[PDB]
Amino acid sequence: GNVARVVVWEWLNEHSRWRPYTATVCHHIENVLKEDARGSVVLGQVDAQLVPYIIDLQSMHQFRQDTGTMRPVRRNFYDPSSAPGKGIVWEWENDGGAWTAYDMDICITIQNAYEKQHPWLDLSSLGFCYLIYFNSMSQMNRQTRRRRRLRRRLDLAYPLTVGS
Ligand SMILES: Nc1ncnc2c1ncn2[C@@H]1O[C@H](COP(=O)(O)OP(=O)(O)O)[C@@H](O)[C@H]1O
Repeated sequence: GNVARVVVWEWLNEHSRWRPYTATVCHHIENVLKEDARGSVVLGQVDAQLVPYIIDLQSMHQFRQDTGTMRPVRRNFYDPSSAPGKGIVWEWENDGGAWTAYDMDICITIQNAYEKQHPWLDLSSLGFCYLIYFNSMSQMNRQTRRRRRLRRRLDLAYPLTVGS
């Protein structure tokens, strides 16, 4: 009953980047974890688009049914004052019109810049040649100058638990 933190389940992708599940999915994973620490989260029950994937809480891996391949997952934690504590989410648009949430650490940084009335934010130190402009609400590649739309939604807060 001492410290409060935000649960963010993340999965490791081909670019060695920890990608976050949505808040809807993270609440579902936690609900399964509370019941049995050796359980298996059928992501298809909460998200029909994640129907091939299974989260094996024993080995802490994302399991593919049809192929058998695995990707490491993790139950990561962030400050309750950050964006996942409330459900603030920053997403960018690809060529096809689909919106994709930033990495959780970058997403929090964007929200920190925004609320401080920072005109823009530079992710070069973070390992991203990208520049985010809040006035135009757009992202720009520092090297290629290519731009993409930016948006911020109020989705669902990520699960919040207590550290003793
Ligand atoms: N939990 C997830 N949520 C959304 N997309 C995912 C997830 N896990 C994997 N992907 C996407 O699936 C693609 C790779 O397919 P994957 O299911 O990992 O099998 P394999 O790596 O054997 O091709 C990656 O580009 C990744 O972006």
